[PDB]
Amino acid sequence: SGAIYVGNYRVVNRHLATHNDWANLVWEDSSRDLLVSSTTAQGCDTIARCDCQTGVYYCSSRRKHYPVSFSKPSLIFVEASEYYPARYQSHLMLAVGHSEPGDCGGILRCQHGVVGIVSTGGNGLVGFADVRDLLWLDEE
Ligand SMILES: [Zn+2]
Repeated sequence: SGAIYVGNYRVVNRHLATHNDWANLVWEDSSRDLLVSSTTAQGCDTIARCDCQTGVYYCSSRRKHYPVSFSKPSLIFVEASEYYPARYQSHLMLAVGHSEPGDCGGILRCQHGVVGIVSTGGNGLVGFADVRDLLWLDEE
């Protein structure tokens, strides 16, 4: 589990979104496994605005933050998981590392802020849903 809290936005994995998230929906995209809902309270996370390919992610299933290199956001074929069939997922970045279903929502961060959240895992790879192209999170 996990979210990003920026301004009056909450960013979560679409497959973990709550009723309150859908009841306060701003934007959602199945292909990216992302959903954004509106918040009453201001959040304090900063979204990275950059093309970094190195950062650190949180892996809840190891209680550890791991430094990783990660690929550029792309359309990646993902094997079936407990929460999606095998499919193409867009705006996804891969690293070599551990990721189980419960790790979804863990933050990937670089020097500029939050890059994205864990979304995929298996075959010794971790996949992160990028948020750096969602420039509207910074405003309004
Ligand atoms: Zn960066």
